[PDB]
Amino acid sequence: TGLAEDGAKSVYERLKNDRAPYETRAQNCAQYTIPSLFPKDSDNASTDYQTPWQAVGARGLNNLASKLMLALFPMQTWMRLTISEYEAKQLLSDPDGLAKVDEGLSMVERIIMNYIESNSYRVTLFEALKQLVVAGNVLLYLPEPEGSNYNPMKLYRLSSYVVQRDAFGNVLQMVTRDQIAFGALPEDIRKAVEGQGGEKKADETIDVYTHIYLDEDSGEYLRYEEVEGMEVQGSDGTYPKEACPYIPIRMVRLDGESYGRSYIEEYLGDLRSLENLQEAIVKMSMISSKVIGLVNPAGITQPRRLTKAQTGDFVTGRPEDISFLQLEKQADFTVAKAVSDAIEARLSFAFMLNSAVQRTGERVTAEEIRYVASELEDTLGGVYSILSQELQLPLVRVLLKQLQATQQIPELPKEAVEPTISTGLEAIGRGLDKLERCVTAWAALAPMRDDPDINLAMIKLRIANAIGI
Amino acid sequence: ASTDYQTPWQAVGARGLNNLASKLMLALFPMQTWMRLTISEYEAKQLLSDPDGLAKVDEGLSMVERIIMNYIESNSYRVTLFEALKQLVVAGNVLLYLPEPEGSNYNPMKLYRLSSYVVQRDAFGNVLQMVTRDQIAFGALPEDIRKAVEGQGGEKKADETIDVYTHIYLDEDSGEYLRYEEVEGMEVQGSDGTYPKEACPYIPIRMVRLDGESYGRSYIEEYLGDLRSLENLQEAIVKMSMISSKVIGLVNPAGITQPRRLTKAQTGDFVTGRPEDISFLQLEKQADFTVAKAVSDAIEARLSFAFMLNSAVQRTGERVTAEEIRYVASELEDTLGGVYSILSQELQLPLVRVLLKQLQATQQIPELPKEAVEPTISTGLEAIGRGL
Amino acid sequence: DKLERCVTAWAALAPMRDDPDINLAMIKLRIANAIGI
Amino acid sequence: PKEACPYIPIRMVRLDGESYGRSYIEEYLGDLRSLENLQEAIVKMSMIS
Repeated sequence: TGLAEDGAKSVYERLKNDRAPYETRAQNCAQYTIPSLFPKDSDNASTDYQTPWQAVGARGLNNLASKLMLALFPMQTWMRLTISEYEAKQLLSDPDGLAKVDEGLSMVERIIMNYIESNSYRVTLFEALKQLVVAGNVLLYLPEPEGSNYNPMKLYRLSSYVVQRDAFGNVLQMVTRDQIAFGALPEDIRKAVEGQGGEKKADETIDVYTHIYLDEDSGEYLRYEEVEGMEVQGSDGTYPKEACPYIPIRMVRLDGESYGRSYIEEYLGDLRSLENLQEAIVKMSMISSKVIGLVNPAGITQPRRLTKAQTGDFVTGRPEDISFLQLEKQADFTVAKAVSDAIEARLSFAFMLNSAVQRTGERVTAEEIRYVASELEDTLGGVYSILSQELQLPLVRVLLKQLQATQQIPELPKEAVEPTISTGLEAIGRGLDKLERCVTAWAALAPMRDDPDINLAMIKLRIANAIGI
Repeated sequence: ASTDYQTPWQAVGARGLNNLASKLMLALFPMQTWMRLTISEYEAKQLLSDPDGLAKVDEGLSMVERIIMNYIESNSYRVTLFEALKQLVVAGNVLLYLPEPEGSNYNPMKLYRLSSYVVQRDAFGNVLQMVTRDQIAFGALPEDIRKAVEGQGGEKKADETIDVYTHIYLDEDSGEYLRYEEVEGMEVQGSDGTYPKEACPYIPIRMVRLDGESYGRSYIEEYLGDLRSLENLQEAIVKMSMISSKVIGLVNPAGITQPRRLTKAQTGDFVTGRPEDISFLQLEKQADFTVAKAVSDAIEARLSFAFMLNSAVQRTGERVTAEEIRYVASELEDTLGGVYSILSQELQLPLVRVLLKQLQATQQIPELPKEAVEPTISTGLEAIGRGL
Repeated sequence: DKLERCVTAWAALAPMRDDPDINLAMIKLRIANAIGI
Repeated sequence: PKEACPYIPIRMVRLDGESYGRSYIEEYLGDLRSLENLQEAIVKMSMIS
């Protein structure tokens, strides 16, 4: 039936081999930065996950994830909706349309955020964010609200799914490979496994494959989940192109690449060098630690007598004879240390660790949000923009498709019932700045109100025009 | 996907390029405002104390000001133009196309990199003809062009690469352009239309123009030679140090060491030997190391001064918005190059130019009078802020 | 926090209440809208 | 009820396909062990003196 083709498993393995290289570079990145975050396919519990010899990678990766999370999903607000595309008709002094908007959208603003708290999307998206900054891609799915019970977004790591794109980048088809134990499987898919046969112990691994793909007739997607080769009725449905329930997100896009590349990947080469050099200093020092008593046979020491002495006992011997193997590498040690420190500085400047200006006087909330913003863009990369387009705006996009539907639509009019989401700095805060500027300008207008030889009406009009009103 | 993309041995290039893109973006598309329109060419007639024409202007243009910016937010032109800006500062050219508004659904500007299109100019620089080479997968292709591929034949899997070529070119009779998109050798009815010369829907932008050059040159290109040197020198220090790291036990045979006994000892065991015999191959390059480090640091300072990284005065007390915008402006011009002006003429003013052709049409034209219904856009510092 | 921000904004509104050539109702509405209410 | 389980098993750092947790210090165990070794040598070296 079209590009459903062989079935969910086979298309999964096909695209899987093509995805393999991104997976491998995600793996190496992991070993260099932080081992336990992205594991080896074969390994289960037994794996060692040796900490890398250097810790700059781990500390910086973690700090970068934090800063990105704080600047991207701040506590106070994270989005704005403004009335659009009918502006020329009513934005011109109808205070009601704007007031209903202030009300309807404020309802929307608060609710969406409130729903967010409950479902703990903060923690879930933070972990997905760290996963994406260490590796190529992350896929997050928002399931139906299900009333009071929370439905947390689930991050599926790059190793467990697949996405295909064209040279442009459109979402052609994606296949997830989640494994859910027999018992945990929903009663419905459980019924599906049961009909094929297989009454099972709670333990059996049942694999669910979601195969969202493109329709050759309609510009829609056609989801369906299956166990093995047999399709099961997982609510086959036509989700709109603009909002896709699953959200594949790439760290740094490229032309003609159906996947993402981690940001740390760009700095992997310097990082690896640090590891090597550091390894040598740690190792070099340990060799020095061994104390290997060196004696000159020609001499009269005869170490037996020396070992025998209890403290403060005068055995025969000579000072010159007993000596200790030291390590003479001193120039080497200095060169290594200096080069390593410079490399550490570089890695650090990029990782927004050791930037050295904003740290003084840290105080969360407030408006720390504005400053930490640009600096992230300045040196991490403009990556804030890339993620912002991909995560912040879409995450809201799907929430709006669902939340508005399950609750009540306010009295807000019909031109904004399909509102246009805006995120980022334009959306950070709400504007009060223009107002405080203008009333400070008016406060500087203390001297005279019966000010002769001047026009009161117009000067106050000009002060008003200085800031948008 | 397979490509290694090795990080260059030096990171000054990456850090500075990124910071330069940021500063250029912040100064060029600030949050508070990015353009001004002032009534012009009828001024002698009414600018002389008619408070209404000015008031309608304050109103009509303020509507315009806010709307254009608002539409901009939605379509995420901030992120898209930021990436196009970085692409242009690293390379020769960038081409951005604003498609029809399509109502509520956003239509983001798409940057096409220098490798995927072509623009021809004369010695003067006029836009003669341009051809894009975008590849869109069969299924993703719009139903219309999809119909076009279907009629030639070729019912296809969603996968097939279908190539779309937009060939905007100059007319030998009219001073207009005649767009048409095609798949392979067969023209398809991609809305053949006559877009006005003043506003071209696609916008080819050059970083640093030159006489008789139909393309652009990246700004970093001017500093490529110093940059390459840094790479070479730095490579040597990184490599030199690693050679030092290897510990290669050197023993004097004439001596009585016989390393077997030394390796054997558990900690704190007195094996026979002499201190002099065991020694370690060090690296004696010290003068060399100092010369390299100093020259590299000076080169780093140069690259930095140009890249507006390590300028050292404005960093203290950073606070976004406010009027940081005025100062960061001149300094960009001062040392990056006057490039702010060049981009400003090319991107900021035209980006608005096409938005005005479209936005004013899809919405409502305010009560603003007919002498400003075709307003004259102004950008840059003259346009930064409003005047207070 | 929002409340203290808003009353500080209102305290900065000391100069004139019979402030001519301006709209009292709406400016106070905008200051109110600056912080969620 | 499934939503509230009277007992609460808690994992420090979860992983895919792992029915247990890994301590956070575990991630830094390797550097830590090295410190132990080097420090041991200084304490011991001094006592010999």
